[PDB]
Amino acid sequence: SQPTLEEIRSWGKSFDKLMKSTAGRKVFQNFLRSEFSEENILFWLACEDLKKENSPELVEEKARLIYEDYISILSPREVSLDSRVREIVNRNMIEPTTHTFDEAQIQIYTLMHRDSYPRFLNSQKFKTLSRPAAKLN
Ligand SMILES: [Cl-]
Ligand SMILES: [Cl-]
Ligand SMILES: [Cl-]
Ligand code: NA
Repeated sequence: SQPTLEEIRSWGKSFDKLMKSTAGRKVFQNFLRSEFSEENILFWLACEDLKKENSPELVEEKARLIYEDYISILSPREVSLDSRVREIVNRNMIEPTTHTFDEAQIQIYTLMHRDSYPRFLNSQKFKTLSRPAAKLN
């Protein structure tokens, strides 16, 4: 696949536009990987996926894995959460729901929005992706 130039430039109008695009998420995730922070978007995507789950048994099964992969010391590299949010998530993990990670997910979305997103816009990758093609005639 390959996104149109219109789609690309839309990512630069708002983070929302970027995050709502299947293509925009991947390029953004590639940029985050280059920045050693791709765990931020992967955690965020895992939380969105968890929200789709209706069965409480599977909510718990998937939630335990999200905690292990992104929040616990077991994680290869955990997302950055303050102690207030960590304590809330810990308590929510006793009987997981689809909203167990809401506080952490928001904190991480705000992080990507304010820290890594401006740098993605200023990146050579985005600046090059944003260049038109020649119109031959
Ligand atoms: Cl924005
Ligand atoms: Cl903890
Ligand atoms: Cl969010
Ligand atoms: Na549910």
